[PDB]
Amino acid sequence: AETDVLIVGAGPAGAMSATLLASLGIRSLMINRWRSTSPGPRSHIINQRTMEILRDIGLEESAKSLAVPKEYMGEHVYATSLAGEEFGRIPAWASHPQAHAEHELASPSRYCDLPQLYFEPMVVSEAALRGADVRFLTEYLGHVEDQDGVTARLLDHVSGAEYEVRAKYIIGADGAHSLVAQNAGLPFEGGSINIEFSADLSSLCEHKGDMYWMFGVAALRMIRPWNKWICVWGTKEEAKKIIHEIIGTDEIPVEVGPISTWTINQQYAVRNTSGRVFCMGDAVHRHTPMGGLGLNTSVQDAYNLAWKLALVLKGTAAPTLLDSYDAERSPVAKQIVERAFKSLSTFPPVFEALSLPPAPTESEMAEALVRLKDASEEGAKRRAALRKAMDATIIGLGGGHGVELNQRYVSRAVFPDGTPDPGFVRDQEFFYQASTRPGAHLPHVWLTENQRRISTLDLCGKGRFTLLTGLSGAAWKHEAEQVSQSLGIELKVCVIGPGQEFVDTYGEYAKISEIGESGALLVRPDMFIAFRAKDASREGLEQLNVAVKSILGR
Amino acid sequence: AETDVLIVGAGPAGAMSATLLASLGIRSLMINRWRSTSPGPRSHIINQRTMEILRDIGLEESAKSLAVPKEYMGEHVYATSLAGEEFGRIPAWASHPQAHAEHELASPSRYCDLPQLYFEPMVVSEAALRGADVRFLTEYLGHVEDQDGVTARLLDHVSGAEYEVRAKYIIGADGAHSLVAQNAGLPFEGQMSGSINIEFSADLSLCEHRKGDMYWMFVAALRMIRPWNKWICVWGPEITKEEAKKIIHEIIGTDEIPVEVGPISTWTINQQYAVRNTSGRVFCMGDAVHRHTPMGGLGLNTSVQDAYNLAWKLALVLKGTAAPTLLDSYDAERSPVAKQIVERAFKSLSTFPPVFEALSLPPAPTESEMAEALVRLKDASEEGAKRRAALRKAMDATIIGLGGGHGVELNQRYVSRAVFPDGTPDPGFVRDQEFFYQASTRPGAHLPHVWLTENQRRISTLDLCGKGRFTLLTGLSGAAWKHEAEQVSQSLGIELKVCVIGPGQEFVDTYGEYAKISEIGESGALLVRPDMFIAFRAKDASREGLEQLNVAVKSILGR
Amino acid sequence: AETDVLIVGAGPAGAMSATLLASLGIRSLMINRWRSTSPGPRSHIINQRTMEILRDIGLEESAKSLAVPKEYMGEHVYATSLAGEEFGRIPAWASHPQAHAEHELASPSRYCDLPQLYFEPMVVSEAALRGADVRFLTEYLGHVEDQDGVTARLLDHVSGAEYEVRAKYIIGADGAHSLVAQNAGLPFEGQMSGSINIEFSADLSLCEHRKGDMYWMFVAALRMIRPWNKWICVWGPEITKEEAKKIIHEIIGTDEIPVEVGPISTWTINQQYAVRNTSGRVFCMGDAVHRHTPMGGLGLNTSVQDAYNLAWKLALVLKGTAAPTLLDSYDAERSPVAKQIVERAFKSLSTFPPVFEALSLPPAPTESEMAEALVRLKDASEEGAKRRAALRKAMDATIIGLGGGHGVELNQRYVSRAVFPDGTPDPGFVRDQEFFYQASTRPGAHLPHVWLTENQRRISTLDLCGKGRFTLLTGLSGAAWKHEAEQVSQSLGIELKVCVIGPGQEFVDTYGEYAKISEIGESGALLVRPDMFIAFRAKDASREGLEQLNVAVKSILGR
Ligand SMILES: Cc1cc2nc3c(=O)[nH]c(=O)nc-3n(C[C@H](O)[C@@H](O)[C@H](O)COP(=O)(O)OP(=O)(O)OC[C@H]3O[C@@H](n4cnc5c(N)ncnc54)[C@H](O)[C@@H]3O)c2cc1C
Ligand SMILES: Cc1cc2nc3c(=O)[nH]c(=O)nc-3n(C[C@H](O)[C@@H](O)[C@H](O)COP(=O)(O)OP(=O)(O)OC[C@H]3O[C@@H](n4cnc5c(N)ncnc54)[C@H](O)[C@@H]3O)c2cc1C
Ligand SMILES: Cc1cc2nc3c(=O)[nH]c(=O)nc-3n(C[C@H](O)[C@@H](O)[C@H](O)COP(=O)(O)OP(=O)(O)OC[C@H]3O[C@@H](n4cnc5c(N)ncnc54)[C@H](O)[C@@H]3O)c2cc1C
Ligand SMILES: Oc1ccccc1-c1ccccc1
Ligand SMILES: Oc1ccccc1-c1ccccc1
Ligand SMILES: Oc1ccccc1-c1ccccc1
Repeated sequence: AETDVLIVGAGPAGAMSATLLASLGIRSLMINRWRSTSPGPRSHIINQRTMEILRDIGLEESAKSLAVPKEYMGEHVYATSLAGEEFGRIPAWASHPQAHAEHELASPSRYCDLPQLYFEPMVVSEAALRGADVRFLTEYLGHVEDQDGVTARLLDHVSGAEYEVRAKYIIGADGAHSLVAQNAGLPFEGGSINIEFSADLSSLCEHKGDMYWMFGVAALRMIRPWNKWICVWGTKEEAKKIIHEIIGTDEIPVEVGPISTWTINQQYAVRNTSGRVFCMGDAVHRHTPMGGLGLNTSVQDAYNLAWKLALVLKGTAAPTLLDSYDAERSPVAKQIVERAFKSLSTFPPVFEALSLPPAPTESEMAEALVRLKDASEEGAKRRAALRKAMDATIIGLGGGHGVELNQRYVSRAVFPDGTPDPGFVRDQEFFYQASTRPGAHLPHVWLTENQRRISTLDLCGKGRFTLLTGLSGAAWKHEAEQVSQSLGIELKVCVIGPGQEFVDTYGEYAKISEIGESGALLVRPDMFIAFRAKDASREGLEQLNVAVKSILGR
Repeated sequence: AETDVLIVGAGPAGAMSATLLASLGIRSLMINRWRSTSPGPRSHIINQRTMEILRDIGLEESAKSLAVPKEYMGEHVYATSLAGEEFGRIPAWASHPQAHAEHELASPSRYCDLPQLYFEPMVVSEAALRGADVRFLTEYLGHVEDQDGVTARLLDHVSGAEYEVRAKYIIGADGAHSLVAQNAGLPFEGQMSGSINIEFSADLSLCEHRKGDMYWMFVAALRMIRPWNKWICVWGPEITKEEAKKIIHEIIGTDEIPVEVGPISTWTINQQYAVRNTSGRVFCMGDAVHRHTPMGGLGLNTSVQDAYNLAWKLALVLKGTAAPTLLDSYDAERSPVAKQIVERAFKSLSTFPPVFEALSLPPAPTESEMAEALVRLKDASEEGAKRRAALRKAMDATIIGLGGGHGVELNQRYVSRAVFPDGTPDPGFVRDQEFFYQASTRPGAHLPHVWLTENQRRISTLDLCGKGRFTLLTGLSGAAWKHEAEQVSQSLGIELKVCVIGPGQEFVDTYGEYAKISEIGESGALLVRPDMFIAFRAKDASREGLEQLNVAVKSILGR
Repeated sequence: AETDVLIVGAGPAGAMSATLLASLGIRSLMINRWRSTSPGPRSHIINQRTMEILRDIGLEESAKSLAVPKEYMGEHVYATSLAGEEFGRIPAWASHPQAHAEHELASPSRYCDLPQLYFEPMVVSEAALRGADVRFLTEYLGHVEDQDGVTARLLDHVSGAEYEVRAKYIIGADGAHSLVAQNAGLPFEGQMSGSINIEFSADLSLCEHRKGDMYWMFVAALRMIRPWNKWICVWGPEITKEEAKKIIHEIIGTDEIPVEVGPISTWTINQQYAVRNTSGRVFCMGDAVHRHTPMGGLGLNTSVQDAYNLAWKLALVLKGTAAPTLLDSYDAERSPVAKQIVERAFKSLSTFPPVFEALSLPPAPTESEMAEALVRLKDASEEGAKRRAALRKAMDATIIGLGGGHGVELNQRYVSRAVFPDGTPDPGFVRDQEFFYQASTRPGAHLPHVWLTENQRRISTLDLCGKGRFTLLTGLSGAAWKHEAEQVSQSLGIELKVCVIGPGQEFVDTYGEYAKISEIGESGALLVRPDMFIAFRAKDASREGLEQLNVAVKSILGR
C-alpha cells in the first residue's frame, strides 16, 4: 500500500482529519481496529467550535437535524432521584439569558447534544465521500520512520493478513492508550460505570435539563428525549434495580441496555509531534468528562493540522509549518486536562453544605432533607450554602465559555502585528473575549449577503486563506493577488462595505475589527487570524508578502 | 343614572380602568363619544409592563395570540426606499442578544406589536364581561362637584337625549384634548407639528428575510400592521387623494406590487404634561395628562399603567377599607411619569437630524442630492470611511426611541404615602437609568421578576402577586410573617396573601434566583401592592420587623 | 332615533347582520338588553360555512388565532371518568383521515373550536368599526309597523329613559324567546328538558396524549374551553353549591388536581322551528327561528348563515337596486334550514341510549351496576365479544352529532326567486346527504371550493367571490361574458365582477380542478351571489346563453 497520510484511528479526531485532508485533495488512509463506529453515546456535548468546523465543511445542518438543541439542555436538576424532591437547579449549557447572550454573540453556532454514537458515522462517511480511504477491522502494529517517510505494519482482522503501508506522515488519532504516541516517544505530564437503558421518562422531564444528577453521585443523562437513557456514576439484572432507585419509582418499564466502564489516567502530552508523527485527540489529552471538552478539542486538533499538512504535501509550505501544530495545540492539551480535573472539586462542597460525609446512608440523606427545610436562621444559612455550592458546579456544565473559545496561538504560523497582548477584561475561563489580534480566532459578527445574514466565519475557511477589509482598503485586492501568484497560494479577498458582495449591514464588523476600515485581517483555513494590518498604507501593504512567506516557512 | 365611577373615555386608559374596577367589584360607567373603538392602528408597541398587566388580569394569552412577537420586530431598516438600497439596520425592540437578555431578565413578559385597532376591543369587551357598564355614542358635556360626589351631564348620540349621572368619582380618560382635565383646571407644562398616516394593503418578498417592525425612508416610516399584507406609511389638516398611491409607490421604490390605498388620517400633537393629575373627585389619566411624540411607544403603555395605579386605590376607598387620602398617591406616583415620557419622547426626535448631517445632507434633500450622498457613502477613501462611520454612529443613536429605552419603560420609582420607606437610602442606578432597567426591592420599586417553581413548573414572582390584593413574600425562616399578616388582615379588614417561598413549599426558589434578587435575608419580607409595586420591606422576622407591618399597612391605607 | 335596520339582538346572528349591513353601507342600530357579550362559552364548534363567512369579511385569520384547531378536537373519549378507564374513542370532528379528506376538499376553511365568549366580541367590535351603531343595555319592548317602515319602543337600562326608533326594517335576532317573533306572529312547529353547565379551572396530564374537544362520562360531558386549563362540565332551575366541586371531582375521577369552581348556569330548550321567518318588515333569524339541542353544533353556525343570507338582500332593496320581493327569498331559503337543524339536532339524541343498552345498563345505572358492566366488557367469552362489538357499534353511531354530519352542514339547496333555475333536474345525492357533502354547481347550491392560483399562490374559488357583490366565473372561451356582464351591470345599476379563469389570466386553473368541478364547458358561466350561492348557470357562451344573463339578474332582483 501507499498513501500520503496514514491516520490511525477513526474516532472524532481521526475522522475529522480524514475528512479535511480528503477535501484539500490529500490522499489518506484512515484505519480503525474495530468493526464499527463507537457503540456508546460517550461524549455528547458539541460546542460552538466543533459546530463552526461542521459549518465550514457543510455538515452543520445535518448535525443540527440529529442533535438535541440548546434549549432542551438547560434545565439541570440536582435531586435524590428523578421522581423525588430536588435540591435545586442550575442553568446548564449557557441557558441563563445572560449566558445565552454571551453564547449567541460569540459564534454563529450553538451548543447541541449529539452523542458520538451518531457524530462518528456522520464524519466517517463524509471522509470516504470526499476521497479518504477508510478501512476498519485493521490494526496498527508499529512503524519505522526514515526521513523520506514512514512504513507502518498493519494487521487485517478480516483476512488475517499483515501488510505494510508507506506514508509521508502518520496521524496518531488512536485514543487514550495510543500506541502511536508510545512509538513516537511523546512525554506525558500531569473511572466510571455507564448503563444504557430505555424508559419513557417524558412525564418527569417534559415540564428539560440535559442531565439529572442524583446525590455517591449518579448522573441520569438524556440520550434521546426522553426515551433513551444512560446512568453514570463514580453488574447483572441488579442494574435494573439501580435504575429503579435512581428513578425513584419502579413504575416505568425499563429496558436495560449495554453496560460499560470508562477508566481515565489523566495526562497530557507535553509535545504532540515527533518527526513525521503527529498525535491528536485522546492520544495527547486524557481527562474527566467535566465541561465536555474532549471530543470538541480533539476535532479542533484535526482542524489545526490538516490544512498545514496539505500545504506542505503540496510543496506550498516548508515542512516547518508543521512545527506550529505542537506550538498551538499542546498548550490546549494541558489546559483542558487541568480544567476538566479542577471541575471535580466543585462537587464535595455540595455534600458539605448538606453537612454530609462523602458517602451518606439513606438515613443520613433523609436527615439532610429535613435540615434543609428547617425554619431556623441556621436552616437559611444551610439553604444559601447549598445554592452557593450548586452554582459553583456550573464551570463544568456550560459555564466555561472562556475555556471553550479563548484560544491564543503563539507560533511561526501566526505573524505578530507588534501590539501587546491586551489580556482579558473578565475571567478568561468563564468568559469569551473576542480579539482580532493575530493568534486569536476570527470574531463572529453578522454581515449580509443579498440582505440575508452571513457570518464573518462564512466568508472564510474552506481550506484557504482569506483577507478581510473594507472599501478604503481596496488596495488589498491587488496586493493579495501579487502575493498569491508569487507564492502559489490561494488568497481570497473580501471587501466588506455598502454596495459590495458582503455588507456591514449592522455596523458590527467596523465595531469588532479593532482597526480602521482600510486595515486587513488575514484568516487561516482554521479560522485563526494570522496577520493584521492597521491600514492600507504602503508599509502596511508591503508587510503582507512578508507575513505570508513567514507563515509558510519560506 | 348612578354609578361609583364615571370613566370618560374608552381608549386604553379608560378601558383598562373599567376592567380593573369591575374585577374589583366596583360599579362603573364607561362612556365614549364615538360609535366604535379606534379605527386606526395607532399605538402598536406593547411593552413588558402592559403585558404584565394583561398577564395579571388574564388577557396576556389572547394578546399574544393576536400580536406579532418580538422576534419579528427587530429589523429596523434605514433606506432610500423599500426595494432600494439600505443605509443600514438597527437591532430595534431589544433584538440585540445583549438587549434581549436584559429584556428577558426584567419580566416574564415580552415586547409585542399589537395595534390599538385590536387591543382596544379586547379590553372594552373584558370590562363589560367583568361587570362594567359600557356606553358608546355618549358624550361627556360637563360636571359639577359637591362634597359627596359628582354630577355629570351627558349627551346621547343615539337618542338625542341629554341626561345626568351621579358618581362618587370621575376618571378623565378622554384623551389629548381632555375636557375633563379642562374642567378640573389641571395645569399643564412643557408646551415646548403633526404627522399623516396612510393605510394601504400590499403583499410586500422584501420584508421577510429581515422581519422588522418598521422601515424608515430618508423621513417616511413604513410600519407593520400585519406581516406583511397590511401596511401604513407615516411622515412629518392636509388632504391628499390618489397620489397617496403614488406616495406609497416611491416609498416602496417600485410600482409592481398591487396596493390598496386605505384610510388617510392626520395626528397633531401639542406636547404637554399635566403637572397635577387630580382635582377633588376628578382623576385624569392617559393622553389626558401626557401628550407626546410616538418615539419610544410610551403612550399607550404609560396610559394603561396610569389605570393600573389608580383602580385598586379607588376600590379600597369606595369599600371604606382605605381613607380617601390613599388617592393622593395617584398624583404623587404618576405625575412624575407623565412629565418623564413627554420629555423623553421629545428628546428622541433630536436623534434623527445627525443622520442627515452624517450624509452631508440638508433637512430637505432633493433626489439628486440624495443620490449623491449614496455615491459619497461608497467612496473608497479615508474620507469615505469617516462618512460611513459617522452614518453608523448617527443610526445607532436612534435606538433610544426604538427599544433602547428599557430603563425608561421599567424604572418607576414611587415616593408617596402609598409607599412605606424602609429607611435605606436610594441606591440609584449603576448604569444609565434610561437605557437600562435596574431591579430593586426597595419600597417604591416594581417587584422584580425571577422564576420560581410551582409543582416544578416555572412561575414568576409576579404571578404570586397582583389580583387586586396585597401580597407578602418571604422564606421558610420568615414563617412568623404568616400569623402577623393574618392579624393585620383581620384587624384592618384587608386581604393579604402570604407566600412562603422555599423547599417543600407551594412555591419553591428552584433556581435560587429569589434569594439572589430579594436584597434581604430569607426571613425578610416584601409587601407587594395590587399594582405590583413594593410598598414595604422588612430585613428580617425580628419582633421589631414583625410589628412594623401593621404600621406600614395602616399608613398606606391612610388609617 | 332613526335608522335603516333595527337589529334586535347582538348574539352571533345580530352581530353578523350588523357587520355585513355596515360593510354594505347600510345604516343599522344593533341593540342588546344586557351589559356585555355572552359570559359563557356556550356554542363553540365553528363549522366551515361560518369560517368561510369570516374569511369573506376578513376575520378568519383572527378567528383562527384564538380558536383551537381541528387537529386538537378529534379525540372524543367515552369513559367512566377522566382518570378512569375508557370504553373507547371516536374520531370526532372529521378527524378520521377519510373524513378529513372530505372536509378539506369541501372548503378552504376548517373546523375549529371558538367559544362564543370570544366569537361574540370579535364580531360586535367589527360591526361597530364597519359603521354600525351598537347599543347595549337597551331593551326592545315592542313595535308597530305601517306601510313605510317600523317604529320600535326601547328601554334604556342606563338612563331609565324610554325612546322610539324609526326603521325601514327590523331584524329579530333576539334569541330563543324572541319577543320580535312573538310580535310578528311567526308560527312555530315541531314542539315535540334542560342542561346544567359548570365552569371550572384545572390543569388536566390526562387530556394531552389525546387532544380532544370533549370527554363523555357515563351522561356527563367534560368539554374544552382552553387546552387544557379552562373547563366546563355539562349534563342533562337547579341550584348546586360546593358539591359541584365534588361533582367535578368524580367526573375527573380523582381529587388531586386543584380545581377552581367557576360560574354555574342552566340552559333549557323548547325545541321548535318557525315555519315562516318573515312577517311584513320583520325578519327573524338565529335562535329566534330555530331552537334545538346542541348535538352537531349547528346553532351558532346556522344563525350566522341566516344573517349572511339576508344582509346583501336588504342592502340591495334599501339601495333601490332590488325590488322588495327579493326579501321573500329569505324565508324560502332559510326556513327549510331551520326545520332541518331542529329535527337533526333532536334525532342525534336517540343515538346515546343504545350505548347504555349495549352495556346491559338501565338509563340510570348505580356505581355497582356500572362497575359490573365494565367487568362484563372484559369477559373472555364469545358473549363478551358480542358485547364489545355492540358497544363499538353504539359508540360509532354517535358520530352523526359529533362531526359526522358534514352533509347537514354544507348541502344547502335553495329554491326561490333569488335562484334562477337552469332547466336541469335535481341530480340528488349519490351518498347519504346528511353524512356526506356533495358539491354542485347547479343554481341554488353553494359555489364549490377548489384551488386556483393567483401569481402561482393558491386561492379558493370562494376568494374570487363574495365581498357584498355578484361574481361571474368563466374561462378563456367564455370571454364574451365580460361584455355581457358589463351591459347588464350598467343597465341594472348593479356591480358584477367577471373572473376569466385560465392560462395567462389573473386567476389560473393551475390544478385543473375548476374544469373538473364546474360541471360545464369552459365557455359556461356561474353567477355567484354575495352569499356564495350560485344563482345562475349557463352551459356555454352561445347567443342564447349570453342573453339569458340579463333575464336571470332581473329575475333575481325582482325587476
Ligand atoms: C468508553 C468511553 C466513554 C467515554 N464517555 C465520555 C462521556 O461520557 N463524556 C465525555 O465528554 N467524553 C467521554 N469519552 C471521551 C470521548 O469519547 C472523547 O475524548 C473522544 O472520543 C476522543 O477522540 P479520539 O477521536 O481522540 O479518541 P477515540 O474516539 O477513542 O478514537 C480512537 C480510535 O482509534 C482506534 N484505535 C486505537 N488503537 C488502534 C490501533 N492500534 N490500530 C487501529 N486503530 C486503533 C480506536 O478503535 C478508535 O477508533 C469516552 C471515551 C471512551 C473510550
Ligand atoms: C390618529 C392617531 C394616531 C396615533 N399614532 C400613534 C403611534 O403611531 N404610536 C404611538 O405610540 N401613539 C400613537 N397615538 C396616540 C395613542 O393612541 C395613545 O396615546 C393612547 O390611545 C391614549 O390613550 P387614552 O386611552 O389616554 O386616549 P384615547 O385612546 O384617545 O381615548 C380617549 C377616549 O375618550 C373619548 N372621548 C374624548 N372626549 C370625550 C367626551 N367629551 N365624551 C366621551 N368620550 C370622549 C374618545 O373618543 C376616546 O374613546 C395616535 C393617536 C391618534 C389619534
Ligand atoms: C346558557 C347557554 C348555553 C348554550 N350552550 C350551547 C352549546 O353547548 N352548544 C351549542 O351548539 N349551542 C349552545 N347554546 C345556544 C347558542 O348560544 C346559539 O344558539 C346562538 O347563540 C343563538 O344565536 P342568536 O345569535 O340566534 O341568539 P343569542 O346568542 O341568544 O342572541 C340573542 C340576543 O338578543 C338579546 N335580546 C333578547 N331579547 C332582547 C330584547 N327584548 N331587547 C334587546 N335585546 C334582546 C340577547 O341579550 C342577545 O344579545 C347555548 C345557549 C345558552 C343560553
Ligand atoms: O456528560 C457530561 C457532560 C458535561 C459535563 C459532565 C458530564 C459528566 C460527568 C460525569 C459523569 C457523567 C457526565
Ligand atoms: O410607531 C413608532 C414606534 C416607536 C418609535 C417611533 C414610531 C414612529 C414615530 C414617527 C412616525 C411613525 C412611527
Ligand atoms: O357541545 C357539543 C358539541 C357537539 C355535540 C354535542 C355537544 C354537547 C351536547 C350536550 C351536552 C354538552 C355538549
